[PDB]
Parts: sequence; structure tokens; C-alpha cells
Amino acid sequence: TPDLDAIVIGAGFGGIYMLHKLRNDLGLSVRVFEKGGGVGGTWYWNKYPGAKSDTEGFVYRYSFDKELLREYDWTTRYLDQPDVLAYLEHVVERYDLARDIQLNTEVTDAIFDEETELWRVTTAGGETLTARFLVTALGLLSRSNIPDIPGRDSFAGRLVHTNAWPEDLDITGKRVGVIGTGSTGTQFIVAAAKMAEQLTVFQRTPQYCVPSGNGPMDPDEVARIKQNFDSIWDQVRSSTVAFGFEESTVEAMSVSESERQRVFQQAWDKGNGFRFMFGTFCDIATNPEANAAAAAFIRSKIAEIVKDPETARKLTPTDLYAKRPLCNEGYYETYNRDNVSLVSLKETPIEEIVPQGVRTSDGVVHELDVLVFATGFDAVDGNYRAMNLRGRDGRHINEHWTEGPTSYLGVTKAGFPNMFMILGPNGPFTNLPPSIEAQVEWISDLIDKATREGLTTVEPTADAEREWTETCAEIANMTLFPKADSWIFGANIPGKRHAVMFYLGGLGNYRRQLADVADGGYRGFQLRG
Ligand SMILES: Cc1cc2nc3c(=O)[nH]c(=O)nc-3n(C[C@H](O)[C@H](O)[C@H](O)COP(=O)(O)OP(=O)(O)OC[C@H]3O[C@@H](n4cnc5c(N)ncnc54)[C@H](O)[C@@H]3O)c2cc1C
Ligand SMILES: NC(=O)c1ccc[n+]([C@@H]2O[C@H](COP(=O)([O-])OP(=O)(O)OC[C@H]3O[C@@H](n4cnc5c(N)ncnc54)[C@H](OP(=O)(O)O)[C@@H]3O)[C@@H](O)[C@H]2O)c1
Ligand SMILES: NC(=O)c1cccnc1
Repeated sequence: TPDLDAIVIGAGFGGIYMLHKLRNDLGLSVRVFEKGGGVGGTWYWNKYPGAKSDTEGFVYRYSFDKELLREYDWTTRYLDQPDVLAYLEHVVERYDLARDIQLNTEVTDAIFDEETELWRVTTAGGETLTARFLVTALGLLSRSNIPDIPGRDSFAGRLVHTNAWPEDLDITGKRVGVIGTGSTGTQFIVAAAKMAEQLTVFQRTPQYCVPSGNGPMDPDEVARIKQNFDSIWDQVRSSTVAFGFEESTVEAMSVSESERQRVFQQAWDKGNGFRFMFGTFCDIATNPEANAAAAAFIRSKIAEIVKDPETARKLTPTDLYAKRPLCNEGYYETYNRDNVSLVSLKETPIEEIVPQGVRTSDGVVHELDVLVFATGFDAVDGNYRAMNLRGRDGRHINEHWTEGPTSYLGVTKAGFPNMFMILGPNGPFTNLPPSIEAQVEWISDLIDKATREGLTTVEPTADAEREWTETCAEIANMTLFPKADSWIFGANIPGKRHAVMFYLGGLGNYRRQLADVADGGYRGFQLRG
């Protein structure tokens, strides 16, 4: 007899909803463990200036409760971190969740016992306890990547990763350096340049960026959106990226050059990087010729905006427009400020971090008070591999993942009975809340089935999981995403395996996959009782 029906790890969007479903809707005994000192996940940790979601606010939220959709107000097109955090706090209040969320608690081990058919969880604080079902909502973008740059530990000032940004830290009037120019570093840059006495940007690889179009909302527009939520969410759930805009069905090279220009400009004007990539034409991320047009458009904007021609050159990407799409308020314009300098690490790599700052290969010591690592994440599988997570035959998850991380349907793992993952390997790449909902609800139904039928284990087969990997690989290979150097395929971490880590078929497709497996008697699962 287990201590609990279920244990959930993580208190972001994922664990919050999971706990609600299992405890409030199914009546099970449940506890969440979260390592942070507060709920919110990404939106607890990422306290840096500029931190925000690029999903527009109207759809960066749960959809499952109509009353909450009616009552909760937003006032800006995009939601800054504090605002997302406040929403998730409200959710925890609303559904009386906080009493079952144990904070400051890192789970260091999770071990299946094949004899008792129970999971045993161990905390960093030295406690253990058992559950029949384990749900890991550990975050695709949660384990910080802090590179081993020589002399890093010598720096005498405040050295922080963005995913560990300290609430107390005020960079106003300080000399700040930032390493990294992905989505995090670019939004930080915009914000920080307005506060810092000097900002130095240490850029290894320039990225493409479009306007966000952020600003206040018209409150009458928010009321209209609320009145139309049913339609809005139907379109989200059937779409590929789930960002709340209608995706193009037009091939880029099927129209005239003037019409391409017009379409790109319209999207540029409206804002949002996912809109640029998927709201313009249907084939920007699959057809090299279409990709080249989109990339050219953005390069032309850089050249218009950035006054200094060497700065413009250093900011102009040369690679495929196939990284996670960026958007920002006035990113390239920030380089026109007198208090911002751009160091290309291709020209002058970092030689050593020193007590006073960063020394680049030209011998220049960049003197800093604050050094910010916007260096991204050990994405998707990082928190799984770092756990002592063991399944049948006492095998660690790493033994299953030697050619990259794997799952069946994003949510389960062969050899790991009664373990469910929220946003595990080889799941959807979308606006994440509605993907999380699809997964949570599917997991809930399957756990309920086990409860009603008296099942003791639920597990995918090895064959099912291998087929899923092949599905994901084949879809990925139909796109340009494998051909961009970034975290999506593992390439960002030295030594990490380059592998597919997402199902790239989209939300509507993904939802059908889940529904078809369930409706087909849980095709691919051993159900034992
Ligand atoms: C700065 C930033 C901007 C983002 N912008 C967007 C956006 O525009 N659109 C979009 O859809 N998504 C965006 N995301 C992705 C975002 O992570 C997800 O939308 C969503 O917040 C994920 O929720 P989650 O619950 O799956 O994971 P997370 O919010 O990552 O939560 C996982 C939690 O698990 C905890 N945890 C992990 N391992 C352990 C353990 N071993 N023991 C205990 N606790 C543990 C972590 O501390 C964390 O709180 C962004 C991410 C970042 C970092
Ligand atoms: N606006 C939002 O919606 C938003 C905001 C933040 C995060 N996110 C999400 O989180 C994901 C990750 O974004 P991120 O910006 O945190 O990480 P990222 O995309 O992985 O970017 C990391 C940055 O650090 C650089 N870097 C890494 N290691 C380095 C090293 N050893 N030396 C120098 N530079 C190094 C990378 O350069 P290279 O390119 O040369 O490797 C890159 O510029 C996004 O793609 C998005 O999915 C979203
Ligand atoms: N928008 C993002 O940040 C995101 C991250 C991971 C997967 N899908 C979307």
C-alpha cells in the first residue's frame, strides 16, 4: 500500500494542472515536490529584467476552466514574468493547491520497485515515500546551462544565469556584461540597456529577430476576446503551433515577389516571431527557397535600422531561419545607443574571465560589476538525466537514452511503468500551455482507467517507443529545424547527443495521436491487473 496515490514533481504550468486533475477531479491522494521556494516554474525562476512570454497573452494561460477565462484580466499584449507568476499563484489559490505543494524540495531519486509495483521518491532533505503513479513535470527549459569558461569562478562581482536571476539584483547604473543572444539574452538586452551605465554584449552567433508589437491592450478588445474564447481555443487546439493566429496555407514561392514582400511586411508590422515564421507562408521552415526569402527580409531590416555598419555586420545572421523564432521591442535599435557595445566572439573570443570582468583575445579587459549568463538550458532531458531515475531491472534512464532521449507519445517510457511525463522527450513544439493541457488530461484519463479497472501497471512497449522515435525523426527530417545549430536537437551543450527531442507535427496532429491511442484500447501499452 503506497503512501500516496501519486507524486508529481514540479510546480510550473505542468505540475500545477496535474495536481488539480489528480486530486480535485479524481479524488486521489497527491503531493507535488518543487525545488523552488515558490510555485511557477519558469515564471518563478526567470526574474531577470525583460523576461516575458512571446505567446501573446490571450492564449498564454489555461483554457480548461471557462469561469477563469471570463474573470482573469490582462492589460498588455504580452505577459511579463511577474504577470505570468501572479496568474499561476492565482490558479494555486483558486483550486486550493498550495496545501499539497511542498516547496524547497528537490527529488534526487525516483526508483521503481518491481516487487511492490510502486515508485519510491527520495528528497534532497533525506526523506522517502512511495506512490503508485509518478508524474514528472520537470520542464523542457529548466536546467540551467552555465558553460565552463576559463576563469569563471574568479569573477568578483555578481555572476548570474538568467534562470537563477536574484530578486534583489538592481543593475541600474552598473557596468553589465551578458553572454548569449538567444530569446533570453535579446529581451534582457533591450531591458538592460535602459538601466545599465554600460552594457557589453558577448555574442557568439547573431540571430534573426522581428518586432514583438508589444503594448497596452485595449480593454474593449480584451472583452471581445473573452466573448470569443470558445472559437479562439478551438482554433488553437487544431492548429500546428497554437499561438492563437491563423497559420498560412500559401507557399511562399507561389506568389509574386511583391506579394512576398507585402506579406512579410504585414507580419513584421503586426509582430511576433511565430507569426513571422508560420503566419506568412506555409513553408518557411520546410522549403529552403522560402526560408531564404524570409531570412533576407530580416537582414534588410537590420541593415536599415543599425546605424554603424560594423555593428550592423556583426548583428546580421548568415545561417538558416530555423531556430526558435525571436521577437522583441527594438532589439536592433538598442545597438544605436551610446551605452551598448557589441563584442563578436567570433572575432575576439573570450580568453578568460577575471576578477574585474572578461578578457577577450585582443587583450581587452571588459570591466564589469555584473556578468549575466544568458546561455540557455540543458533542454528537454536535462532534469531527467540528473535524477537517479531507475525503472525495471534497476536500470537508470541514461541506459535507455544512449542515442538521445526517448518516449512513447511524449508522455510515457518503456521500462518505466506508471511514470508519466509532462513535456517529456519527443512531444509537441507549440505554445506550451495547451500542449500541457492535452498531456495532463490524457494522463489523468489513463490513471483513472487504472484506478477504475484495478490495474497495477501501465507501460509502453519497447516496440511502441521505438516506432515513436522513428515517427519523430521522419517528421523532423521533413523540416529545416535539424539544420540549425541550437538547443532543440541537443547541440548546444558540449558532449550532448545530437538527436530529435520533439514531435514536430503540431498540436492538432499531436492531439489526434493521443486520442487515437486511447480510443484504440491504448495501443502500444501493456495494461496489467
Ligand atoms: C524565459 C522563458 C520564456 C518562455 N517563453 C515561452 C513562450 O513564449 N511560449 C511558450 O509556450 N513557452 C515559453 N517558455 C517555455 C515555458 O517553460 C513553458 O511555457 C512553461 O512555463 C513550462 O511549464 P512546465 O510546468 O512544463 O515547466 P517549468 O515551468 O519549467 O517547471 C518545471 C519545474 O520543475 C522543477 N523541478 C525540476 N526538476 C526538479 C526535481 N528534480 N525536484 C523538484 N523540482 C524539480 C523546477 O524547479 C521547475 O519549477 C519560455 C521559457 C523561458 C525560460
Ligand atoms: N521571449 C520568449 O518567449 C523567450 C525568452 C527566453 C527564453 N525562451 C525560450 O527558451 C529557449 C532558450 O532561450 P535562451 O536564450 O535562454 O537560450 P539559447 O537559445 O540556447 O541561447 C543561448 C545563447 O548563449 C550562447 N552561448 C551558449 N554557450 C556559450 C559559450 N560557451 N560561449 C558563448 N556563448 C554561448 C549561444 O550562442 P550560440 O548560438 O553560438 O550557441 C546563444 O546565443 C528559447 O529558444 C525559447 O524557446 C523564450
Ligand atoms: N516558445 C518557447 O519558448 C517554446 C519552448 C519549447 C517548446 N515550444 C515552445
